[PDB]
Amino acid sequence: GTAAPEKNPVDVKGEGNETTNMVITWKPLRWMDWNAPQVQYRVQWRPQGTRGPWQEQIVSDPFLVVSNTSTFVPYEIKVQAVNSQGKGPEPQVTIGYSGEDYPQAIPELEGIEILNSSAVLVKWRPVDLAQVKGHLRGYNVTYWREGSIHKDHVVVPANTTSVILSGLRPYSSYHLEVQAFNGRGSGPASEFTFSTPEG
Ligand SMILES: *[C@@H]1O[C@H](CO)[C@@H](O[C@@H]2O[C@H](CO)[C@@H](O)[C@H](O)[C@H]2NC(C)=O)[C@H](O)[C@H]1NC(C)=O
Ligand SMILES: *[C@@H]1O[C@H](CO)[C@@H](O)[C@H](O)[C@H]1NC(C)=O
Ligand SMILES: *[C@@H]1O[C@H](CO)[C@@H](O)[C@H](O)[C@H]1NC(C)=O
Ligand SMILES: *[C@@H]1O[C@H](CO)[C@@H](O)[C@H](O)[C@H]1NC(C)=O
Ligand SMILES: *[C@@H]1O[C@H](CO)[C@@H](O)[C@H](O)[C@H]1NC(C)=O
Repeated sequence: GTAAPEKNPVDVKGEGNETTNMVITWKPLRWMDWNAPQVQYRVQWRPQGTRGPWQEQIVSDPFLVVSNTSTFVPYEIKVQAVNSQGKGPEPQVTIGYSGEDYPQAIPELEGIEILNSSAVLVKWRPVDLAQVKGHLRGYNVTYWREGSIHKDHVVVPANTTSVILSGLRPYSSYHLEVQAFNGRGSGPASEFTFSTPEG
């Protein structure tokens, strides 16, 4: 009656919570697919694209911690179900990542356009993703009035590289910071100044 497992697990994912690890997880197979009273998981992984053979470990838990990784690098991951009668299908491959670090990227100014005495348009260049040290989640635009300390800020998505700042006091000097952020946190701030005209 017993046979090899019917299917391999779904929802394979690799994500670090430290720069030196990657946690591989998956949905345990439903018992009807074990074809056996126990099932284990053959986990294979390697840094993406290396001729070196796959690292491999068999576990019964639906997760595996890969340690001693470089910071935010891609890994190829295969998870095959196995039991005493044999192995599931040849598995599909998922890309996972070791853990994120703070970005090193610092946004560069494209321009600050003065719109009115109460509004400006801030434009920056898209950061280089290789310096994000993680998945780019957005930008944070911090600004405050010096005069002419309450600090305001505007969070935009990762796809967005300008923002209008409204409700500014007229004839005032403002400081402005722009930071990229990933899942770990924000990078260093590029630091700018602008003045609103009279009103
Ligand atoms: C945008 O910048 C603000 C500060 O201008 C950041 O605010 C901090 O958020 C953390 C949560 O991760 C809090 O623990 C701190 O107390 C906050 N500090 C201040 C001074 O507000 C905020 O993290 C940034 N937003 C994003 C999405 O990175
Ligand atoms: C990271 O995830 C692993 C696996 O779940 C866990 O053992 C470890 O405690 C986690 N570390 C932190 C700092 O949350
Ligand atoms: C960390 O990874 C390196 C990768 O080159 C490997 O050679 C070594 O086994 C690991 N070192 C430690 C101290 O865990
Ligand atoms: C200032 O410019 C902003 C941004 O375009 C706009 O929403 C607002 O209506 C303008 N204010 C005035 C008084 O024209
Ligand atoms: C990126 O661009 C468009 C317009 O802002 C938006 O519909 C899309 O959802 C954005 N992405 C995210 C993750 O918000």
